[PDB]
Amino acid sequence: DGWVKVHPTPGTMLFREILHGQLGYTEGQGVYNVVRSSEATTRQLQAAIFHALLNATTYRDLEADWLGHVAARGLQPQRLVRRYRNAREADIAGVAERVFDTWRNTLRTTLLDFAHGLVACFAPGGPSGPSSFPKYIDWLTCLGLVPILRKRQEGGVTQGLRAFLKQHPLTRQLATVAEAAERAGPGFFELALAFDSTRVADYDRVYIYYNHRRGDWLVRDPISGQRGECLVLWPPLWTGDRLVFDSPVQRLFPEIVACHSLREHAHVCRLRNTASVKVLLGRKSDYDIIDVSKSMDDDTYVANSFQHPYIPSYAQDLERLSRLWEHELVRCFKILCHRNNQGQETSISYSSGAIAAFVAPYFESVLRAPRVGAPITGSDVILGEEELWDAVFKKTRLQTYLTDIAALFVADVQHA
Amino acid sequence: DGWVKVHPTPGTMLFREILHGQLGYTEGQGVYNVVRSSEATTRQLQAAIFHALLNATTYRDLEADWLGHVAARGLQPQRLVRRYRNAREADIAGVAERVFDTWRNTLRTTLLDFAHGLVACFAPGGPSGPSSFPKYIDWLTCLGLVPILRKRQEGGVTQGLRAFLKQHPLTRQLATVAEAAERAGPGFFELALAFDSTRVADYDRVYIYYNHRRGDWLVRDPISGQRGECLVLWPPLWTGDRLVFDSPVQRLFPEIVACHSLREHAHVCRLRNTASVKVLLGRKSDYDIIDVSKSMDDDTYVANSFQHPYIPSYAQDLERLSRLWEHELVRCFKILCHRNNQGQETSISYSSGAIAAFVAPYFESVLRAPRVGAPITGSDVILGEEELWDAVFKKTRLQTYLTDIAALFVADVQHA
Repeated sequence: DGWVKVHPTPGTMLFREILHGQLGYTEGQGVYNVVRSSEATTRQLQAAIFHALLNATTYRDLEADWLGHVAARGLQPQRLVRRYRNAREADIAGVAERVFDTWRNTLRTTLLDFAHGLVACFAPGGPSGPSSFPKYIDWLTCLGLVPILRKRQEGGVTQGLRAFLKQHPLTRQLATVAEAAERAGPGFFELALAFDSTRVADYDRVYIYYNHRRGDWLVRDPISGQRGECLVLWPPLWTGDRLVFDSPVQRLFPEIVACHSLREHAHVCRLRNTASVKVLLGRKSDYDIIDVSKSMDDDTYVANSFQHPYIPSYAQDLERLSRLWEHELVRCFKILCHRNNQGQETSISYSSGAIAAFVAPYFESVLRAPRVGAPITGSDVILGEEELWDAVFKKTRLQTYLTDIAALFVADVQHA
Repeated sequence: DGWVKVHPTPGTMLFREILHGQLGYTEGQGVYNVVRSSEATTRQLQAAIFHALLNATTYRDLEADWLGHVAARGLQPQRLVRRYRNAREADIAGVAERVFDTWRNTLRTTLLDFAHGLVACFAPGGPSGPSSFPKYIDWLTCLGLVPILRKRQEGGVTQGLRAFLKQHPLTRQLATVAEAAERAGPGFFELALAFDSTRVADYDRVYIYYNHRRGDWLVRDPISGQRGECLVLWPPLWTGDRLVFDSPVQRLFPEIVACHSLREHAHVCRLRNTASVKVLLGRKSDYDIIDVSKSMDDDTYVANSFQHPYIPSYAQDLERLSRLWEHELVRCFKILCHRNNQGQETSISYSSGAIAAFVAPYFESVLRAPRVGAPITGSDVILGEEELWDAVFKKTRLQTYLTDIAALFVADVQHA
């Protein structure tokens, strides 16, 4: 009653089998490997965790901890000045500055270690299993749809968070860490639940139905009978006894099939030329291959015979198709390429627009995660863990608090 | 009963034999040699060991040992100042600074020697035996699966640690090293047990079964009957009576098969042309090769005969396939190429993304190591042993402690 079949149709299977090179392969198609990588989402997770943890810091407890360290060394301004007993302000100021710098560096190292401890919990979940990103990307590449399944339940990631958090020594050892961690904890739990609940259907189990008369989707997993939900990102076009998607594979499809057919014909012609001598027989009027045509003739004579061993040439088409694949993917997925003075393709990366367009819908719709803050710039995908942590640290609240406390402490020591 | 046989089928054996050049070889495939090397894993392990050992250092015992050395020389500030009795503050400060610098250099060399001694215990097991990395990598390259077998037992690496550590003189000689080593000891024992426990199955002995309806794996070693556990990194696709993997060899498979068949045909055509002169006989009405067609003639006359000595050419196909192999391997494993002003391939290395993508899952799932800290940057693969130790030493706790001690000692000795 107005329903049609979309996904389990043979053409849909042929699209993915094209994605594995089941007819032809080219240098251009190899670029797709970069598009599927999970690097951007892991960078985004790291950035979000760093923001959440570092933003929770506070001034009062940090000042209390610094003053407590000074008390532990017993090096407050009065005692130090009374001990040194000289008017060389530069030396005393430098001593205080170096003490504070040592404390600053150790605090930074502690916070970095804890933040890395948090990150490890989520990283394995993202690329494989529930919410696997590469499956999402190849779903988009093949069809533009992305079936999804949802159930609320505690699972691996929540257990990992619970195991890691509840007994971490840093929480006991520092009040700053204790407060920041207890504040950011609930958000981490909700993000873990978000990673836990959702799954992206498998390309070889799910069923998808479409009813043109309304324009709504029914998606089901036959094995468990579990109804799902469909996310459409590039909507299709219905033209009667048809459904035409607008995915990159659909645009490229009519070309690669023609190229493959040309290659197969050229292969068939080559086998024909194996025999070097060919002989043609005829009927009387009343490494070698024989063409016996005498059985067709009757009251008929042979008048002419032509030979022309044609062999189609197809390298030009393969070159054209390789460059077509490369340009299509690069422009469709907003990839950015880096190059040397003349040397090409030093590296391949995700542009800022690419991450905004693809990673953002992933987190927001597919996972329904609570918050990710401001997205990272396209340049930060190239950085490492240390560089990203340093970048997040440098331009946020904790640095300003530390600098203010340092300036105040130096002024107080030299004024006391 | 819903089960399937996956690996021991002839297809996977054909893939593995493709790796050993059993049908053709090319310049591009030689790039694969870099992908198997164990440099990244060894560098990561060295960095992890250095972090574990060096991080345990504490300031209080540094102060204790420094004062112990000062007392051993008898060079206390008061005594030295009383010895010189002159107001050239710069000279005395320089003397004290040089003494402290000598102590720092000796301590650094001692710690480096101990750290190198500790690292050696693990290195031989990494490339061969349990947890062998190259077998992991070529498992991934062929299929995307990595069958793994486990059984907890103490073995070679734990015995090596126990033999190396328990009689080292540095423990007696220095309290700092003694406490740092004993504190880091349990982590090293855990890591060594992890090294000893796991094995990666051999490509020519294991069995792998797949059940599409469930979506779960069963792997078993037939010799010992020992059941295993299967890790999947790039999941395959089931098309009803066929399993299609998504490993690089699967994508490249049809192309190289076609090229090999072309080469075989070109070889066959070459032999045919060896005879320069050819003769063609016929039946009358009423270094040399002879074509006897007399038998088939019957009330028949010969009409025409054509010769066309064709010889297929395959050089362009080999060039294309070489470049295809090179690009596929470079882009799939995220390898990085260094180049001169115009010259190419000064050296080939592992990119940071490649390390994160391949080395990290190895340690996490395959080896289940406790902790490795933040992963090393791609540049640190190029560094040597000395350079890596120096780099990790520079930006960590011990350097800050030493610098603060130096500043305090200089100020106190000049002010005394």
